[PDB]
Amino acid sequence: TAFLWAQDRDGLIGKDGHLPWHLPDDLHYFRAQTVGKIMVVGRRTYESFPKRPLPERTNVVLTHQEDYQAQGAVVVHDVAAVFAYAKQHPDQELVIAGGAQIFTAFKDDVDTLLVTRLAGSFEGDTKMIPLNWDDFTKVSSRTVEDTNPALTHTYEVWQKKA
Ligand SMILES: NC(=O)C1=CN([C@@H]2O[C@H](COP(=O)(O)OP(=O)(O)OC[C@H]3O[C@@H](n4cnc5c(N)ncnc54)[C@H](OP(=O)(O)O)[C@@H]3O)[C@@H](O)[C@H]2O)C=CC1
Repeated sequence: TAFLWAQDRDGLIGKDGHLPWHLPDDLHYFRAQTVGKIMVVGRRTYESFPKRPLPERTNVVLTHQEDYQAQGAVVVHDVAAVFAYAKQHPDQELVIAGGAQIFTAFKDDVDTLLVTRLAGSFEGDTKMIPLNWDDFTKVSSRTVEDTNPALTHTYEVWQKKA
């Protein structure tokens, strides 16, 4: 149960759809890590995603709609439901990409955290959700910088104690 998403100084993530910043290093590493695994995505995501479903990977959709049909990915509407699936898949890992409400649900049921804090300060209508930082301990931290001062990101890891 790990979360993977991009954000700015304001903690942003998207602009009424998704990350509007061109982060090639994020995508490349994103797919390089989500290879042969399972990624959970929100409703607005599957519809507001540029790569739906993601190639060479296992996609997972999370929408309230009961009659929702997501071809190529797994469909569910409850937090407990999808959890049963993840259990049935002991050969894969859980990776949350979006949306904001999705991270919230697992926010409590989460174990690992992976965030990319950009350097530039952007403004939108979608910010990250609160998390129990105390209950989570930083596993790793790497500050990556590019030619552009705004293209500088920081990769941080977090794992719940015990
Ligand atoms: N930087 C990034 O990687 C990403 C950034 N973003 C940004 O964040 C914004 C929000 O994410 P987006 O993908 O659009 O949002 P989603 O609608 O996909 O995710 C949140 C919504 O999913 C539904 N949902 C969440 N948890 C559950 C649950 N346990 N059971 C059932 N339904 C659930 C709810 O639907 P509702 O309440 O609609 O009924 C909730 O409002 C995007 O518009 C974009 O700007 C989005 C994706 C990735």
